[PDB]
Amino acid sequence: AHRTLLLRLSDSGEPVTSCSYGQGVLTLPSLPLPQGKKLGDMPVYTVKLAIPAGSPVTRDGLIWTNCPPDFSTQFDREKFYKKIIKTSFHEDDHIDLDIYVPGTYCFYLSFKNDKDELETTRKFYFVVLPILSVNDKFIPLNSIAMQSVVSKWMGPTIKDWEKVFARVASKKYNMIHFTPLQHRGESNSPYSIYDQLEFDPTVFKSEKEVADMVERLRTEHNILSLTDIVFNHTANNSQWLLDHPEAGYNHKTSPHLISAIELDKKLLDFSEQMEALGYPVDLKTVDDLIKVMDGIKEHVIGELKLWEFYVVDVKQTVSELREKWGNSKSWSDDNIPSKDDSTNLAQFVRDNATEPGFGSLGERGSNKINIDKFAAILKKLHSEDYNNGIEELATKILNDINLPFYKEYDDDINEVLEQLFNRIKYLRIDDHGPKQGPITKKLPLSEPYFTRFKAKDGEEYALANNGWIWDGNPLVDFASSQSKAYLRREVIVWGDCVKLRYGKGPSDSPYLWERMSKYVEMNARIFNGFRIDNCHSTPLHVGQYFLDVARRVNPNLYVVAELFSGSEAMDCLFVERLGISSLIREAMQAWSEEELSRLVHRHGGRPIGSYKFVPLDDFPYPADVKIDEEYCAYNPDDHSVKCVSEIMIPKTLTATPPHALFMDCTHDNETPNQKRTVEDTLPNAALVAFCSSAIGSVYGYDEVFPQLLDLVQEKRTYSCAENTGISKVKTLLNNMREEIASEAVDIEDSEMHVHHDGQYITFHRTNAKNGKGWYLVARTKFHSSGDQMLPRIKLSQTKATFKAAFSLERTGDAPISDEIIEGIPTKLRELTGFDIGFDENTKETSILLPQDFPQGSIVIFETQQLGIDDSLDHFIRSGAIKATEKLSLESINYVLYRAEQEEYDYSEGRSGAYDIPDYGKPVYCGLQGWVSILRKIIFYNDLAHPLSNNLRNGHAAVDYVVNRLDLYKDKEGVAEVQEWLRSRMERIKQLPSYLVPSFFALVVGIMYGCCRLRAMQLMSDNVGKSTVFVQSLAMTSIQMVSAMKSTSILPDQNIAAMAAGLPHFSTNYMRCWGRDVFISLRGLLLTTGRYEEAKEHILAFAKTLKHGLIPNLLDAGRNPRYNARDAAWFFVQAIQDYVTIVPGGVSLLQEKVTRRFPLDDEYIPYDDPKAFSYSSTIEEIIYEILNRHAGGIKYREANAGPNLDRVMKDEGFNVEVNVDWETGLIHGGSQFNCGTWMDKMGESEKANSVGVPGTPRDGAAVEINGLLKSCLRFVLQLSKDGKFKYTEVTKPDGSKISLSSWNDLLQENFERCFYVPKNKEDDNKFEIDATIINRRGIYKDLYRSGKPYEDYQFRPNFTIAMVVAPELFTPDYAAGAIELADQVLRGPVGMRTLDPSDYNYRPYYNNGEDSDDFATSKGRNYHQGPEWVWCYGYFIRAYHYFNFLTNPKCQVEGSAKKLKPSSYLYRKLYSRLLKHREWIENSPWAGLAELTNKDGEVCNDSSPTQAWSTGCLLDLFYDLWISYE
Repeated sequence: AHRTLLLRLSDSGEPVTSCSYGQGVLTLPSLPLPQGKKLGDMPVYTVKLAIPAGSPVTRDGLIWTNCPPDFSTQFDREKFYKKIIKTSFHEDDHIDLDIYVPGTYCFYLSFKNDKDELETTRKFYFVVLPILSVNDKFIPLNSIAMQSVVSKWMGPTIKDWEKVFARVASKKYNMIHFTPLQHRGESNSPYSIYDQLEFDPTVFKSEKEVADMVERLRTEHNILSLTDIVFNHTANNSQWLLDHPEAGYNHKTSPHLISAIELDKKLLDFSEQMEALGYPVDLKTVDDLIKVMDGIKEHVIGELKLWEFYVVDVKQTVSELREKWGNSKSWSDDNIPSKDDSTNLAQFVRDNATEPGFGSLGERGSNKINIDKFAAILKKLHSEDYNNGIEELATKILNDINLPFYKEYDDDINEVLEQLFNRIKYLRIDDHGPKQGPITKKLPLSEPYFTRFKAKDGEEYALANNGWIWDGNPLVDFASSQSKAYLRREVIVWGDCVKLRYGKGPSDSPYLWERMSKYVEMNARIFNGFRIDNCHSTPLHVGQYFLDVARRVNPNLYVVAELFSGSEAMDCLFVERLGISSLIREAMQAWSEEELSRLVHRHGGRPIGSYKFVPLDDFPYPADVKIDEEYCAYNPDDHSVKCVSEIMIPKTLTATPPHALFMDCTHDNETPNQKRTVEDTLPNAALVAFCSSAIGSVYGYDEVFPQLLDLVQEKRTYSCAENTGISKVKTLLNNMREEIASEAVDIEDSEMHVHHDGQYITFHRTNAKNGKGWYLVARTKFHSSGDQMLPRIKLSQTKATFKAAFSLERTGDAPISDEIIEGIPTKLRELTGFDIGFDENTKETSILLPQDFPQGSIVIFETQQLGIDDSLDHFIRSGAIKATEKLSLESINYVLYRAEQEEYDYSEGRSGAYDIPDYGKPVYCGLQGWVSILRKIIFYNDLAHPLSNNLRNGHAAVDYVVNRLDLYKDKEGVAEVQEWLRSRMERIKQLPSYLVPSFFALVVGIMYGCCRLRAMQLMSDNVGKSTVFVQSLAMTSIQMVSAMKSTSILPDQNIAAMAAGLPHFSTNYMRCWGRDVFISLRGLLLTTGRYEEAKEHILAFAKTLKHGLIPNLLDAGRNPRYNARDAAWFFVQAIQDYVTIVPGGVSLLQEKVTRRFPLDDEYIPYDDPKAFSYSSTIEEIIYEILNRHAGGIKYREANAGPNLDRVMKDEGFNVEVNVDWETGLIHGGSQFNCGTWMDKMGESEKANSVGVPGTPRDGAAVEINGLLKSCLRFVLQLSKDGKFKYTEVTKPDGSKISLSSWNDLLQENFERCFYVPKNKEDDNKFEIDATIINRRGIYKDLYRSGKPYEDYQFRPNFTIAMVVAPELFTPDYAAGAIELADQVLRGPVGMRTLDPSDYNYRPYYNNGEDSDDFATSKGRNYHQGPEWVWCYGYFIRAYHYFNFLTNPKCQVEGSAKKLKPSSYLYRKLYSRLLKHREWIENSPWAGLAELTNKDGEVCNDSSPTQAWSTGCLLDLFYDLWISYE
C-alpha cells in the first residue's frame, strides 16, 4: 500500500545522490509483490520525481520517459511520454512514474533555453529488478545459489540429467546455469551453436520436451533455470550460413578485410607446401623458427601484394596520364605550392586529386588518383606539355605521397610477423602451451582467421571468426572498418564460432536480427533468465533490443553477465541500459590470501556500525506531509518500502553498485587443485558464501574434480558418486542463507568486518536491524605454508555459539577414467576444540582455535550483538512527533540553535558547546550544530571522523545532547523533547561502542527533522509549502528570536527578543538594535507568520520613543542610545507592514503602550516614578514622529560624553533634524555623526581618524524620505478609513500643513532633488552640479550633504525608497538606474556599498588593521566598498518591481488576464539567488553572512548569520507570493 521512492532532481535534471555508496546504478529494492497480488494489479513501484522550484528546467519543462503509462501498454525503448512540470517559484513540483513491469527505464527533461531554444538533458536510467519466485516462495536476489552445469557432460538422457539435478538440489542450490542447450556446432564446444532455433537432438526434440524438463526442475527440486545466450557468433557450419552469408563480415559487407582474407588463405595454402622446402614442420628449435620465419618473409609476405592495398600504383598512374593528358586541364586557381615544398605540394594533391576512400583499405588497388584533376594540377604548376618534365615530376609527387603509406606498411607487417612467432612459439614450441603437432586439417602454421565455404548463391565467400584482442578495448569492433586487427594478425581466434555482423540495426542484417529475436524469445518462454557471455564484447544497442524482446516474453527475466568493460562507470552504464540484474565475480582470480580478503571485502557488505541515512536540513518539510505518528503503518503482507522515520519522506532512490553473483569457481577458470590446492575448496567456498550477494559454483568444484574440463574436446560424464567433497558444506551454507534471506533487504541492512592474518581470513556477517550474525574463521590453503596460530578473537558486547566446523583432507590422487569424470577423494572431518569464553561483566566473548585446525578448514559461529533486538529499530524511529507537539517557534530555538555565547547566558558560563577532540565545537549547542557536521559524515560514512571516534570512546556527546536542555526544561515542549531524547539516548548507551555513532546520528537527525517540521507547521502557508532554500531562510527567524537572561526588549520582563545576528550580537546590550529589528521584522516575523512576536517588538520600542526618534541601541528599554535618524522611519515602516499583513492589523493603532520616558526629551530616569507616567497609543505614537519632525527637533544626546561614545567628538552628540519645506524632505546630521545605517565611526589613532565618521550621511538621505513618503501615503489612506484622527502638522514658526500637502510636496520635489539625468540637457531641472558627478542615470545617495561629492555617489541605499515609495519614481528612470546597480553594485551575495569607480572605494574590511591608512584603519571601510547582504534584498525587490513595470519581456498574461511575471523575469530573479542558496547550504551557521568583501570573498569579521541578511530575501519571496500566488 506504500511502495514509492523519491528520486530528487537537480536544477540541471540530474538525479541527486543521497549517499556515496560508490559507482553504481539507480536500482530499486529487491522485494516481492504484495500478498496475493499479480503484475498489473497495482504499480510495482512509484518513482516520485522532485523538480526544484523555478530551476531552469521548469521553464516550458516536460518530463519524458519510456515507462509505459499502463500495464496494458507495451514497452518501447524509444517511445517516450510527456509529463508536464508545474512551474512555481516557491513550491517544488513532484511527478509520479508508476512502474508495472521490471526492466530498464529512463527519463530526460526538455526545457526552454536561455536563447529561447529547445534544450534536452541527459537520459538517466533506473532499473526495476525481476521478481524470482520458485513456486510461491519468493527468492531474494542476494540469496541465489547458482550451479553451472555443462550439458554434454551430464549423460545422454533427460533421466540421466535428473540424477544430476537431484545431486545439486541436495546441496540446496536454487538456480541452475545451463551452458547452451542448443544444437552444437562442428567442434562440439557448447558455445559454437549450429542452430539457434532447435536444441540438442541427441537429448531433446521439441521446446515442450525441454520446457517441461525445466518446469520439472521447478516442481521437483525448487530450482530455477537460466541458460547461456551467445550473441557475438554462431558456429562455422550453420546450414543458414549457406542461405545467408551477409550476416557475417565478408568481402562484400566489410571490404577492409579483403587484405586479411588473402593472408589467411595464403597460410592454409602455405602450410600444405610448407613440408616441401625447408619444412621443420614441427620442432622445438628457436634458431629454426627463423628458417620458418625467413620462409614466411618470402613465400607469403613477398608473394602477397600487401603494399598494393596501401600504395598507389605509380606506373599505372603515369601510363594513365600520358594517355588521358589531352583532356580536362588548367587548374585555373593559385592553390598550388611550388616544387620546392615537396612535402606540402604532395599532401595538397592527396586532398584534391583522389577518388573516394583514400588511405582506407578496400580492394587490392583501392587507393587511386583522380587523373583529370591530377593532370590539371600539373599543367598549371609545371607545363601544358607532358614531355616537358611531367613524367619525372608526377612520379616524384606520387612517391612522396606513398612514403606514409609505405611507413604504414612496414609498421603493420612487423606486427604481423612478430606476433606470429611469439604466438606460434607458445602455440607449438610448447614453451608453456603443449601442442607441437604439425600440419593437418588441424594444427596448421596459422589458426584460421576465416571460415571458407561455397554459398547456395554460387559465389564463394570468406567469413571471419571472432575472438579477442590481447589488451584491446572490448567496445571496439575489431571486425569493423575502424580496426586493423585481422590484418595485423593481432586477433586470438576461435575457429569454433564465426563472428556475426549486426549493423546499426535490423536494416543492416534483417535475417540475423529476425533470427536472433526468435532465438532469444524461444528460451525466454522456457527459462527464468539468461547468462550473457562476453557481454562487454556484444554491442550495446544489440544487447538492448534483444533483452527487451526477452523481457516482453518473460517480464521477470533474470539477466547475468560476466561483465568486464574498461571501467566501473562503463560496467554501470551497461547494467543501466541493458537491465543486467547481476554481475559475475570469480573468487579463483585471487592470487594470494590478501587478494581474496579484498575480493571478499568488496562483495561482503557495508562496514559494521556504518552510518544510516536520514533526511536532515537538505529536504523540504511541507506542513501538509503525511506522518506515521508512531511508525506503525506497514503491514508485512503489503511488502511496502518503509520511510526512514515518522515523517513520510519516501525512501530515496540512490545509485547503488550493481548486484554481484560471486562464483567461487566458474567453468572457465582453473580448479583449486591446479591453481592452489584441493584443501582450499572448503575455505574459499565458505568465504564466498558469507558475502552479501548471490553466490555460485561450477559443477565439479564441490565434487573436487582434479582439473578444469576442456569445453571443446572432452566427452566424459559427471560421476554419480553422491555426497562427495564440499557437498555437505554447501548444503549447510545455502540452508543458512535461506533463513537469512527473509529479513535483510536494503544495502544498509547487512554489515560486515573482514580481517586478513596470514593464511587465515576472518568474516563477520551482521544484520544491522536484529543484530544476528555469523562469524567465519577460514584457514586457506593456497600453498602448504607451515604452521600458523591465530590470535585470540575478541567480540565486544556480543554472544557467540558454535555452529559447525570442518576440515578438508586429500586422500590420494584422483582416479583415471575414460567414460566418467570422478573427483579427488576427500575426507570431510568434523572439528572440535573451540573455546568460547564469555565475560558476564565486560560482555566480551573470546574465541580460541584448537591447534588441530589445518589449512583448508573452517569454523562457523552464530553470533548475536547485545542490546539489539527487532523492537529497538521501531523504538528509535517512533515517538519523535508526539515529543515536538507542544513546541513553539520560540522554544525550537533552544533545541536547534543557541550560540555558545547564547548558551552561557543561561548557564552562568558553566556549559556552552561540546568540544569535539581533534576537531572543535559545533557552532550551535542545539541539534543544528550536530547536523551541520553529521550531514557530510553520513554521506561519506566517515567512521574515522573525530566525532565518530569520540562517539565510540565515550558517552559524553550522547549525554551532552540531553543534559543541556536542563537550561531550557521549563520552556514550551522542551521537557517533552528532552525526555524523548533522554529515553532514546539511554537505550543507545546500552549498545556496543562501535554502534553508538550511527544511532547517535540517526536519533539526532530524526528529532531535528521533527522540530524542523513543527517549525513549518507553525509558520504560514507560503513558508510551509516552499523549497529548501526558502525554509532555510525562515529558520533564521528561529535562530534570532529567543528569550535571554542578560537582556530583552522589555525592561520589566524577560521575553523573546530578536538578535541582530549570531554569535556577537546576541548577549546583553549587544543583542537588540532598533534598525536591525524593524528592517528584519517584515521578513523574519510577518512573512513567516509570527505576528504576536512582531507586535511585541513594535510595542517594546514604542515605550522608548524620545526626540520623536526611535533608538538604535535598545538597552532592553533601559537607557537606550538615540543617535539613529534611520530607526524611527524603519519603525513606522514596519508598522505599516504589520497593519497591511496581519489580519486585523489595524488593531495595532489603538494599542496603548506605557511610555517610559517623558513627552519632551528630558534625561534618563529609569527609576523616576514618571517612567510609567502616561500612556500613548500607536496612533499618537505615529503622529508624534511625524509632527515633532516637522516642528523641528533640537537636542544634545542625553548623558553625552565618553560614557556613550569614547571616540565621538563633542559636537557630534548634538543632533539636529528639520524639513526644508521648499522640498518637504528631511535633512539632519553633520560631519561628526552617523545617523544612518552606514554608521562606522573611525578610531585609528595611528592613522589619525579618531572621531571622523567614515560615512556621515547628513542632509536628505534617500531612504529616510522614501520611508517618510511611505509613512505619509500610509496615514493618508488610513485616515480615509477612519483609523487616524490627525491631519494638521505644526511648523517651527506656527504654521499648519495637511498631511496630504506634505505628501504632495515630496511627490513633486523628491525625484527633482535626487535624480541625475543621463542627458546633460536636463541638468537645469534637477539641481545638478555637473562638476561633482561620476555616473548619469542615477538617484543621488544624499541631497546637499557635507561633502557634496558624497551626494552623487552610487550607493544601494536608494533601492529602499524604490521599495517603500515607488510612487516617487518615474518607471523608466528607476528601471534604468537599477539596471546599473545590477551591473555595478550587485555582487554575488552582497550589495557593494560604494561604486567601484569612486576614489574612496575600499572593499576589504579589517577592524584590526593598525596602519596609517586614513580609509582602512580600524575598519572605516565598513560602508564604502564591502558587499552587504541585506541591501541585496531591497535591491532585487525593486529590480523585480520595475523590471515588471518597464520591460515588456518580463510580463505575461497571467490567468484571468491579470498581470503576472514571465519565465524570463523569473529566470533573471532565479540567477541572482543561486549564490545565496550556495551560501546558506555550505555555511556551518545555517544562515547568511552580514557582510562580504570584494567579489564574494569571505570577510573574516562579518557576522556569519544576520537577521536583515535573510529577512530581506524573505521579503522578496513574500512580494512574489502575496501578489501572484
